[PDB]
Amino acid sequence: KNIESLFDYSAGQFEFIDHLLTMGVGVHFAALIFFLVVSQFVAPKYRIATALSCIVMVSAGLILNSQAVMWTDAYAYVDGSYQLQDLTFSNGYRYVNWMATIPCLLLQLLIVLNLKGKELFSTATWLILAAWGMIITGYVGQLYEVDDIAQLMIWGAVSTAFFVVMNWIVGTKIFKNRATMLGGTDSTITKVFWLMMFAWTLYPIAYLVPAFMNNADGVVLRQLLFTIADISSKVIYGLMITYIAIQQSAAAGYVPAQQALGRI
Ligand SMILES: *C/C=C(C)/C=C/C=C(C)/C=C/C1=C(C)CCCC1(C)C
Ligand SMILES: CCCCCCCC/C=C\CCCCCCCC(=O)O
Ligand SMILES: [Cl-]
Ligand SMILES: [Cl-]
Repeated sequence: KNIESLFDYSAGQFEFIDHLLTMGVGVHFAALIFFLVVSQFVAPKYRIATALSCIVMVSAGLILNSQAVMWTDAYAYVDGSYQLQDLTFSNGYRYVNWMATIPCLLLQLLIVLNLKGKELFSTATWLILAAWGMIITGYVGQLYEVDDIAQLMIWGAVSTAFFVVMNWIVGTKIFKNRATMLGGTDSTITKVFWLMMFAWTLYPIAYLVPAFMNNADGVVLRQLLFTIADISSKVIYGLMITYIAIQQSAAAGYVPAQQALGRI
């Protein structure tokens, strides 16, 4: 049901996608160790924001690892090209993983925005419901990326509605709570918003690839887009969230944070 299954791949195409996914694994697990060691410099009220980046690194890292092994399982070099065998490859498992990872990305944002208690719980609940609506309708949509492009488009429009409303909640909370933020991170959090708008928008672009480039090179392009998007939305994002967490920790008087920033 996925366009990947439609084509044979050149050694070049096949190896590049393998390398993309493998590099993706390496980057996320390398970052995991960074987030782990810096977590001790985060104040208690923000420390979970950095823990969530650890959780996202392993979750994303595992899905990329799974995709890479699925990729090599599904194809074998036969008569001069990589051809589909008995096992299958699908991006559908990425969608399932987003059900977990996207709530984590959203929660660590709410934490460094200094949201608490009732507002935190209510905002998280609405954000996660919006995200799940987006992910589920998008998942259904890509089931038709071969059989019914029109259906892919309509489910994609519905998904985009959830996406836009989710982003509006995000932007509203960010620009409203920006003033509460310490250590100059009121400025930093603005860049985080735009990083999110940019990186997360790469995913619906990848989703539309079967509509504007239905060939083996389109398959490569989609994995390339996912790689840019994953690294930007999880790793670079997590680094900014953790920076913001440490800076606010220091400004709030957390001594290990102050000491850590002092060494650099
Ligand atoms: C780390 C993974 C992330 C941040 C994934 C984000 C995914 C999206 C923003 C997905 C968006 C979609 C649309 C807005 C329309 C097409 C269907 C989706 C689900 C790909
Ligand atoms: C934050 C950005 C992260 C970027 C991650 C991607 C790094 C590698 C990117 C690709 C370089 C272009 C490779 C050339 C493609 C050759 C075409 C092919 O062989 O199929
Ligand atoms: Cl604290
Ligand atoms: Cl993920």
